[PDB]
Formats: sequence, C-alpha cells, structure tokens
Amino acid sequence: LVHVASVEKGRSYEDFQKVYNAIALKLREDDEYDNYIGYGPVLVKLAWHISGTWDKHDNTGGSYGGTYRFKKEFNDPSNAGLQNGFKFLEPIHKEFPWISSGDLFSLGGVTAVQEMQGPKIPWRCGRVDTPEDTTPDNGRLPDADKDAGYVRTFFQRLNMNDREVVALMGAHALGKTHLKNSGYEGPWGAANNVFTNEFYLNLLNEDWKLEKNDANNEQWDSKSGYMMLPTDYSLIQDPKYLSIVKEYANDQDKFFKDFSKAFEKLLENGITFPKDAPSPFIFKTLEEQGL
Ligand code: HEM
Repeated sequence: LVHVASVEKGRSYEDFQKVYNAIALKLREDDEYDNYIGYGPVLVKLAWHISGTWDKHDNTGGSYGGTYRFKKEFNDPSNAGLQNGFKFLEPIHKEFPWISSGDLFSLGGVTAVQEMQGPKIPWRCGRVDTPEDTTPDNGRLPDADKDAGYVRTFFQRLNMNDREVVALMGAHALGKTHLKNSGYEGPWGAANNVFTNEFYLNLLNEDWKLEKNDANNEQWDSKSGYMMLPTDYSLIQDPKYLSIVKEYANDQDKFFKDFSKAFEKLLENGITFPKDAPSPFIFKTLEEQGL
C-alpha cells in the first residue's frame, strides 16, 4: 500500500499546538487515575500499540489509518486496558473534530512524554483515517514471555535495530503492569510518571528473582517491590542488548536522544511524506508557554 501523509486542510502548527495543550491540561487535571500515576503512561502505551501493528513487508498497519477506532483492533486482547486512554482522548477529539484519529493518538503519546519531563519528540501531521477494512488482524503485538531472540526478530518487522529496541524499551520506566489487563503485576521502578533512565538502572542494580504471579505467569521480582517481564530481563541476557542498557544507565542524555529518534520513527513507520509537507513540529510544553 502507499500511505501518503495529507495535512488536515488548512491547519498549521498553531492549530496542533492547541490540541497538544488541551491534552496536556487534561493530563494535569485528571491526576488520580491508576492510584495517582495519571494518564501519561497509558497514552504512551496507546501510541505504541496503534503503531506497533505495522508490517514492513506489505505496509499494512501502523499509525496511519487510526484503525484502533474499529472494534476488531479495539478489542485486541493485546489492547486490553487501552480503552482508558481512548476515553481520555474522546472529549479532545470532540473539541478538535478536524484532526484525524491517527494524528490524535500519536500526538497523545508525544504530549505525554514531553509533559512527563521526557525529551522533545518532533511530530508530523497528515495521517488519514482509513476504512474499517484496512484494520489489521489481531496478533501483531508482542508477547511478554519470550527471550531476546524473539524480541530481535519481532522488532525487525518494524525495521528497528538493537539500539532502537533498547531505547524504546526504556518507556517501561513509566506506569506499571496490571494483572487484569496483561497477567503481570507491578511497576518497573519508583518514579513511574516521570520520564527518566530508571528502567536501565533497575535492570542493572536490583537483585531479581524469577517467580510465578497470580495469573501463573513468570516475572522477575525485586525486593524493592519492582518487576521485569521476561522480555525486559532478556535485555541483560543478550550481549548486544546489555552493552546498550549499560550506556543508557550511564547517560540519560544519550538515552533521551536515542528514544526521541526511535519513537518518532515508530510513529511514522509506513507513511510517505511528500517533499512539500511541513517539517516536523516541535511542540512547547505547558511550562514553556507559562500555562
Ligand atoms: C517486547 C515489547 C513489549 C512488550 C512485551 C510489552 C509488554 C507490556 C505489558 C505486558 C504491559 C502491561 C499492560 C497492563 O497490564 O496494563 C506494558 C505496559 C506498558 N508498555 Fe510495554 N511492552 C513492550 C514494548 C513497549 C514499547 C516499545 C513501549 C513504548 C515505547 C511500551 C510502553 C509501555 C508503557 C508506557 C506501559 C505502561 C502502561 C500503563 O501503565 O498502563 N512498551 N507493556
């Protein structure tokens, strides 16, 4: 397929900045969600889940079509728990009806990261809603009970190399697993609504014990009360992965730079940007605007 980005007719930077600010102000206000974690982490997960269905082989899936809006994709067992991010964004969509779905979902992830003090992520508009029949079948998102080999193979379908895989996985500093959604339970660290290199530190520094949880799935548990999925843990089992983990644990700046690039790439996979398309936008945070 060819998916050409088409800017929402007659909208510019200032228009998008207003959507960003609406999301951001609502994040600030609805702070009680999930025991005061806030909706930040769920928005990031939502942006990854709608993008992660991409298949570099036939160009199907990815963020372009905003297909998560369709029941098939929406009810993906792998998407359990995301309906919360969905409901959070509805009201915003209602306020800015001209924005495409794909653009709203992706921008939500960007906003969340920047407002949680992460790096600035350049973002491009132009995703266009596609018909319910362009909706990818379930089973394109990754399992958590696998090893490094699985992770490498998987990510290859999205065109991500080792460095990009490790950078992206640092998003696991945010939020937590919920038994009911995924069959895993617990957070990855302590500051789960602030974007930092905490994930890599925990990984290297905690004394992890393999145990079975109440869903009868294995997870690595630390005495600090943190957890790691098998796939997270696999980052220290693979020699190639481990050296990048170390770098990130050592330099947050490097991590932020790599994450930013990787995240934008993920969000733009499968989209063709004409040469006349506006360059990527860099949105200001609420704090930068004095709001
Ligand atoms: C092997 C690849 C991955 C696997 C197996 C995986 C698996 C999971 C699972 C099982 C959960 C918990 C869901 C729940 O119970 O609510 C989760 C949460 C989360 N994932 Fe990942 N994930 C992967 C990659 C990523 C990537 C690439 C990102 C973003 C860059 C990401 C961002 C998040 C965030 C922010 C949360 C917390 C959500 C919340 O608190 O609701 N994950 N992931």
